[PDB]
Amino acid sequence: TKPLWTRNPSDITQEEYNAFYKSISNDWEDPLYVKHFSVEGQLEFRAILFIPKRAPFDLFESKKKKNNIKLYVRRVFITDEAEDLIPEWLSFVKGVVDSEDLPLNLSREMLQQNKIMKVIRKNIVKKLIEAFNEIAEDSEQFEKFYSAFSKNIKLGVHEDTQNRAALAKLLRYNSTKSVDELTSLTDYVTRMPEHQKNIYYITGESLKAVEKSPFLDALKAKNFEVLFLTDPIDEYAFTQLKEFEGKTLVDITKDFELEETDEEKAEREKEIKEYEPLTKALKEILGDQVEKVVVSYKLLDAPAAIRTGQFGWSANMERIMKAQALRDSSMSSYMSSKKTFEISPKSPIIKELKKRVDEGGAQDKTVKDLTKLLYETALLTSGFSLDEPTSFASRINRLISLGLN
Amino acid sequence: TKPLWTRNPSDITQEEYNAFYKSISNDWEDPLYVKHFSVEGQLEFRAILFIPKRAPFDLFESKKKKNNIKLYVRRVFITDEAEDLIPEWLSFVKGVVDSEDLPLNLSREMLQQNKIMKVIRKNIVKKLIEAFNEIAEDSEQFEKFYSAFSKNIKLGVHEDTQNRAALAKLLRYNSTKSVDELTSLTDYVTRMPEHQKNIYYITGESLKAVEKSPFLDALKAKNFEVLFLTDPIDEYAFTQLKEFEGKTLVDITKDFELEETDEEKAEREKEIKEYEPLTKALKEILGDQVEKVVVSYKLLDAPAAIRTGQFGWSANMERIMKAQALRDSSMSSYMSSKKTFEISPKSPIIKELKKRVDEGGAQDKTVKDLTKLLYETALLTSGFSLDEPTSFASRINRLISLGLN
Amino acid sequence: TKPLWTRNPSDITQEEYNAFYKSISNDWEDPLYVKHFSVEGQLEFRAILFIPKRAPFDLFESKKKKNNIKLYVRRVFITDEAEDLIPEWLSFVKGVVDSEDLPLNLSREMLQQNKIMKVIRKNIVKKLIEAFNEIAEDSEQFEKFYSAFSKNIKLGVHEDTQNRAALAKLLRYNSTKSVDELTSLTDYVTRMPEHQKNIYYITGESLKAVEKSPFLDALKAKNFEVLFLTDPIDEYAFTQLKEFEGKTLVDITKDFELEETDEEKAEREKEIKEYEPLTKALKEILGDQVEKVVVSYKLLDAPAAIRTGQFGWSANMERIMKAQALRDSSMSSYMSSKKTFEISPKSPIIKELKKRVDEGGAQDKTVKDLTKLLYETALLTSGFSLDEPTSFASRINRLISLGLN
Amino acid sequence: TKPLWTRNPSDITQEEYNAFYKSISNDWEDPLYVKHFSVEGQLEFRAILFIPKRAPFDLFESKKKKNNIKLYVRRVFITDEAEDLIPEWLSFVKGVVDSEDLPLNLSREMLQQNKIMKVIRKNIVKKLIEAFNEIAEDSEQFEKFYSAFSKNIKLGVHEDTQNRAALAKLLRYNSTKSVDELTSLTDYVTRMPEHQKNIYYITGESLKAVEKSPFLDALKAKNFEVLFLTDPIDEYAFTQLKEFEGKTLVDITKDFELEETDEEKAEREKEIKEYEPLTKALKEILGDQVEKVVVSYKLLDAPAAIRTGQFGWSANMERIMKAQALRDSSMSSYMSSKKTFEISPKSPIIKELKKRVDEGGAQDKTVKDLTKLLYETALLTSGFSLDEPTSFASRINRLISLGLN
Amino acid sequence: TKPLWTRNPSDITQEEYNAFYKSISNDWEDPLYVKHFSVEGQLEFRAILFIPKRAPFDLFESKKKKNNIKLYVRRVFITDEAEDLIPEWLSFVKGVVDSEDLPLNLSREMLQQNKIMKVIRKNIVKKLIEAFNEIAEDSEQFEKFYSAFSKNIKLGVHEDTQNRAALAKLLRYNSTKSVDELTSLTDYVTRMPEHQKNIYYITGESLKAVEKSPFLDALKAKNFEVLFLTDPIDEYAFTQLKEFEGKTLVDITKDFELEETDEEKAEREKEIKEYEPLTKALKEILGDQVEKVVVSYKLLDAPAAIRTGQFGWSANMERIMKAQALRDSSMSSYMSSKKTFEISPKSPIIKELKKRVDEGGAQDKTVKDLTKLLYETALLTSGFSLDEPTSFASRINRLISLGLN
Repeated sequence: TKPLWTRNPSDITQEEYNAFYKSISNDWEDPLYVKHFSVEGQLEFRAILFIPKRAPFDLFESKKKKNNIKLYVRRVFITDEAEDLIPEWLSFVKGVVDSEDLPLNLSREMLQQNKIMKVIRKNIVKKLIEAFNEIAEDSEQFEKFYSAFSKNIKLGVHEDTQNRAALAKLLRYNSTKSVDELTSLTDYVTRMPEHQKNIYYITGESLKAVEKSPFLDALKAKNFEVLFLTDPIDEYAFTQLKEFEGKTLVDITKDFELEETDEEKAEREKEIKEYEPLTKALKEILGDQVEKVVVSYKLLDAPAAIRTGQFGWSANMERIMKAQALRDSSMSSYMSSKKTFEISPKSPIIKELKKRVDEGGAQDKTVKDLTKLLYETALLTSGFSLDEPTSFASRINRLISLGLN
Repeated sequence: TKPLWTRNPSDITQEEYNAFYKSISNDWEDPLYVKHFSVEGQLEFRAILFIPKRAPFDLFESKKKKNNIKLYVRRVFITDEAEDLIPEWLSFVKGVVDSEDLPLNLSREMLQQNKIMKVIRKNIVKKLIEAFNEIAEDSEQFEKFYSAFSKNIKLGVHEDTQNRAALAKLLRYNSTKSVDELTSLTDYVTRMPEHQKNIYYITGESLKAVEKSPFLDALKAKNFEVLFLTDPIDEYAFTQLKEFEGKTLVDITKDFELEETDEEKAEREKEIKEYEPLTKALKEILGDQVEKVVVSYKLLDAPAAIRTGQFGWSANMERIMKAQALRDSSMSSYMSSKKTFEISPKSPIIKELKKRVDEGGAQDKTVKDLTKLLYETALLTSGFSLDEPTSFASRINRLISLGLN
Repeated sequence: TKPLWTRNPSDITQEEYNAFYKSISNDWEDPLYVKHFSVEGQLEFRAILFIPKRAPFDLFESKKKKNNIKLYVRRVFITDEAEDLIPEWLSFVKGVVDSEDLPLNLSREMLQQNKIMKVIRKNIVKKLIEAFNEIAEDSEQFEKFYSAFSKNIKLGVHEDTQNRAALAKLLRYNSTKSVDELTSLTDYVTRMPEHQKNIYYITGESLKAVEKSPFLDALKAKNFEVLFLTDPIDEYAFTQLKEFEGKTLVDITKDFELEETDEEKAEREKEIKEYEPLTKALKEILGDQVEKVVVSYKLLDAPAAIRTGQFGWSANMERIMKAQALRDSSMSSYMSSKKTFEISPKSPIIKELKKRVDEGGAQDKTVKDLTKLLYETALLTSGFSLDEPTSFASRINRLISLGLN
Repeated sequence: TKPLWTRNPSDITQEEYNAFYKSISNDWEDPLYVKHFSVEGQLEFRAILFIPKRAPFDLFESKKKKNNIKLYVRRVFITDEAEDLIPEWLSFVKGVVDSEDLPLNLSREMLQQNKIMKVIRKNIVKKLIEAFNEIAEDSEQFEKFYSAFSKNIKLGVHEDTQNRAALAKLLRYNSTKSVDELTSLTDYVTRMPEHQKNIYYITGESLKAVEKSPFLDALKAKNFEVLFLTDPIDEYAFTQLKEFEGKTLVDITKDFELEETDEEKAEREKEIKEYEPLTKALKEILGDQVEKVVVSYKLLDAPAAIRTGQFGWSANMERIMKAQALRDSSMSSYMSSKKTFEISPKSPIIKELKKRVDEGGAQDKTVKDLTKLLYETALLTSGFSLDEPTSFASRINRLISLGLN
Repeated sequence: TKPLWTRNPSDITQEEYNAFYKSISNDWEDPLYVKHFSVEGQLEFRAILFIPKRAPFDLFESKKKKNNIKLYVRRVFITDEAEDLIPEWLSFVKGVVDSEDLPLNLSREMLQQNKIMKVIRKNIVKKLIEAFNEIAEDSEQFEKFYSAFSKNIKLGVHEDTQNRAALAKLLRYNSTKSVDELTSLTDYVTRMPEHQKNIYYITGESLKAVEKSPFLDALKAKNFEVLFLTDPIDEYAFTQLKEFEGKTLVDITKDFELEETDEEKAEREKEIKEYEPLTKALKEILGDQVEKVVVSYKLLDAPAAIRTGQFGWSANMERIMKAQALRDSSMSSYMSSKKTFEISPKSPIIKELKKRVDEGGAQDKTVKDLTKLLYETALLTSGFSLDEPTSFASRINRLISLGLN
């Protein structure tokens, strides 16, 4: 009679694992995948870890319990409340780990024991990634795995600094080039033309919301795929990954793409300069509400828009840090990010404002009102809340009337 | 020798209570007030309850522990985890209760015990309100009690159906007529002119936000005080109290006030009827985004506005239930309320829309666009988030050009 | 490949529910009944609740754990320690509830969430009663359901004010007219002749004890069914139900029935008045031990008896509140109850005492001793403990002593 | 600048101990007594234990927490949930123990450590009794110590087999010869005449009840002091102590005293034998309700009485085991105890029954009824509940009924 | 319907138990043995206890939870955290006990309840040993039971004073005559020759270590079996059992065996006396590091050795209590034992030291050094750590040179 985890995997039937899983898990369903391995070498252990079909609870929300993998040493049960055997992003994992080297009844002063635990843990994580990569091979199997554990995967990417890279490969999203189905980063990279330099994503409330972005039009025309990231960790993960091959970037932020077809690269400076005295003029109005006014070719068929600085929390994030101050009835402190007001010369509305400026109209109540209004609108369009009812109400009424009487 | 609480209050010094409080409380500070009483009659007990100067923790936020008043029976310590000895809205209270009648070691089947427990509690609560009424006598003393316990007071008003009425008297708020200082309901009531019928209030994010309400202008003109309630319970409480003498009402909801000068009462129907075919027309455009379009005289110098139905959670509340789904991606949906789109005939913008309708222009892209836009604006003005960037952006740009082009 | 509770009941097999139950329950046995339903409308949720064959534990006695139904929102596990999702009397219920509307991470200040909880609960209860009503259809199924959950049923009647009425229907008792088998209230109501006005029960220790009640004889003669209630909740439930069509009443309390075919109604006052000077006389002896001495026709072939006042806790309840003080070396009395000493003119023993009174023997040591003794006896007979050994011992030896020499 | 307990007691002031106590205790009051000692030798430790003025909680009742003495080793805090450092009956004790010898981080397999614990404990107990013995010196101090810790004292006697003997000394009771004031065992032993062989106690509900015992009269006449024990542990303790010099015995049980100045010793057998055919006769009636009928001279001026067998739980205990079954709608009997029905030949009532028996009246319905009734009465008198209402009611009415007509 | 444990064992199938076990245990495997019995008589209960195939956790190590046997009274679940229903040495046992006599809702003052609890437990234990005795019948079955529970068996022998004797019979060990296989005490006993008087054992680190003991040679030569006990409890158990037929004894302690050939018995005193002045001399050098120097015939072909006193913890135990202080820096000190320094006259090295002493060389630096060194070596040989590097190093280097220089 010998404990299941000491036996050889090729020599345990399913059913055995199934019952073992059941007895440890309170899951009525069989386990999605069973990873049963042994390490040898410097340190030695055996383990049977199980991947459930469905999340037994979820990280964030869903209360928060410690992992309950059965830690054994030298085949003797020690605890199922192991201190640092596995990271929070894998708390859903179930099973047994039987160490040969963990010391028993040693003062907590002896840190050799933590180090040993720390390399047992590191191994588990390796082996589990190896398992996910194996599940990935089966489309149906992975469908459920991802559907249940995406957020763990994402947190893994945020948290783990070694395995960050490999875990990325298990991420999956909708995109412009994958509307129904979910696409991989590796796939996204395949669809990249020879001259695309970066991987483009967009962050926002939901899929529905994120496609209406005015920011898309430009990349689309260029034929670049844009990924959709509608969950908050999505950002924390991405901003921490930094890159996959090319750098990964939100296009709701300070972008900078290509020779704008090298021809356009040429005539742009010619134009950008013509607009300079507008640039300065608009900034004189907006004052501090903005960091700077600029001309954008990354903006199609829309007068203006707002891009938060790169290296600073996205519009989508502000939206959340800020909806809070408007609930917490004490706070009004802001850690936020800098705003860049973009102007599209292609939009006749802009062409027109240039005209009035190139005609001494640098401080017309009319040109002031238009600017201001265009700005507030940008905030809306670019998914921001604006600045106060009054001001904005007023601005609009004064311009309906011109379109009426 | 004899336990402090058995002794006669007039015959225990301060310093004794003070050390008693300190030993039971982990408060470094002395207690704000000590209510030490004894009930006799049907049932008997003595108690000493303390009121802290500062909340030892807060309900909502601030974790959530069980009350720890030391329950004694016949001078024998039983527990400081009493089952229903005091309501959650008073969890902050501290001290000892010593019952003479509570039975020991009775099956939980014997409900007599709960009933006894229930009449001990009802009494505590009585005595405590008695205590707060006493503190109310001292301006400085109350200042701190209120400052710490206002929310308990409000939850009390929401929860307690008997003492609801009395607890109200302890509430305090800023108002139109009390800008810096807090005013009492009873006070507000004094401030009523003979013909005021109701007590006006307003729900909103903060004071700053709530004064910019366009809904104030009307009451101001009539001279009626409006109360400011910037906290969620403020509402759950008021909607539960229902009235203090007159009925209490948010003016962000379907109001109905005062004769309007009975003269105006007269010419109004004449006008309202004139507008009927506009009313229907605008509703035909808005479809289901609104419940109904109406003409308001409760709206001054502003084209349009939005009022949620009375008997439904305020705009201010939606703002909050809605901002949540926009943090939760297992969501998409909110407790909206019924929206009433209000039209001011005094605003020329409206006079004009009637003109175009009284001229077959019932389905002009121009009249459609203006309506739609006036509506979206109302949401902003009336403290709502709108419906989607796109639509809104578009509408404005066209207003700009076509009102300038 | 989708959580069991989101699937359609008609399309889940048994065996699936069975294993689901087993994984959630630690019951080695299958479930008694599985109610799997969905609510739509105002709010939305699906659930699968299970009814065990046998109480997993009992309320009262058997420790006391919080319910462990798995609360989900939007298909995401939140907790199995739900705040107020199900009432105590149903704590034995097991399974899953998946709300669509419950908000996550909202301040506890937001009471909307409790309200939503409150309606989710109310529904569960509805559906649950629904299920019992369905189990009620099967005799053998119900037998076990009742045998296990009767006390829950009873507490529910006591507790729930809405469903009280329907829950009654599920109660079941022995009665005078149902000696072996259990009868329903609805049944009892059938067996009621046209002129029976109330529903009659009796409260006492056990069945064996409760049949020997002298109080039955009068109802029997009248051919009125009496129910037997030998459990304490039985009472708390009854006294809370108040009625079923007619008022429900203990006949160990202040009754008042009929008119004795009305003939007896006539001659009674004639007789009652004859006994008046006895009445007053016996009361002069008993003093305060009694509230009043009266003549009863509700008492057959027994000299005297004792009825607690109606609107006051039954003899059976006192027996319990009082057996406690006699374990607490600290309690002196409690509530007790007002006692009414009943005299039967048909018993020769009484006829005789009248004789001695109608002969100046108002204060005979002999007449005193007989009264006192008759009284103590009534306490025994009417299921009470008496007053002190001494006094009673003495009385008997003498009424043996004079009874011979 | 060194931990208080390592310092020399003669060199710590009060005020220091007081604050130390207060920091460790949450008692607003100072300690009653502080025992601060050190052991050296085989093993070594220092301690400061405190005795409260008033029970911080009570054993039995009052929940039940583990002791929270601060266990230190080598001046390093280890825990305040010590494994077996102090016995339950002392759980109220507060302070610090600092062992020099307890091993840290040793497998639980190493029982040496428990042994060391075991002797540390045994010592504490020694020193503690030492302290009580010291409090015993001060009347007022002891008054409060006893008033608070009597039950601990009693449990200790029950529990501790070594210190049982000394702990007795600290007990205190009312007695026949000490009516107001409390007397010690050692005192009682003084008041014992040369020929008194045993120490006599009685067990019952309260003082008031226990004095009306018919069992006292015999000891009184003999001029033997009887102690009053009105608490249940009193018994468990006594029956466990067994003796103090002479054997300690309940006189509600099978006694056997003296020789009645020996004269009575002579004429008794002559009489006992005369009654033999009555003896057998009454037993033929009572059947199994009794173990045996006997003639007692330990019973004055009362016809009959009931003594439970010695070596069996007292009447007082039954009263309790039995009041339980009568709350548990499930219990049938328990242990009970063998009953001995005692007859007093000095009571004319008995003399008479002999007469009817010595006249063929061995099976008279009249003689049956008297026996039975005398018996039931004995149960009441001797502090028992009887057998069924009916039977008893009936018996009385007739023995009223024939007692007149 | 009826709870499994109420049913008759001969009438419940396997599979029922098996599923019952599984539902209560979280063991994936079936139970090793199921003991299902019922007690009647004085007290009554039924039980089903299970024996696992493998330890569900281990005592010592392996955290430490309370036993979770489901306690029922009168077929009503009370708790699975029973107060003293089973001893710690059996905490691994699982199942249900259903008492008929345990009282519910009794003050904790009523110790009757503990007593009942105590006789339920005593019975369980009986039955369980009965079960182990049964398993003992099956070689393969026992193999696994022993393998899992040996330590419980041993703690049992240590703790349980009644069943001590029987539990012994279940112990198993390797020995000199059983090298691979485990042997029983009863077996060992068979292996005794007529004249063997005791049962020999040896305590040490492991088997490997314990066979290299120089203490074996003597017994081997005589042909006596020595048992190997490589676990700490092995000792705490044996020292508590004291004997099985003959007394049991570690031969690492003060032995005393067999006639030695009664011839040798004769010439020994003659010799021992010759050595007396050496004996004293060597002790004069060693001072307090030893208790006494003696001459041994229980020592073959080795100059000297060390035996701890009998009635004191073995060398093997010191090794352990000492290795701890050498991990603990709040220490310095250990439970040493008394050491006896043994001299073999057959070793020429000794013969020589006598020569130098019988020649005034009682205090030669040379004879001092040799003694000292022989001693330190004995500590090593006899499985002890020595006294300090320095001293020892030095001694050797001087031996090298001066034995070579």
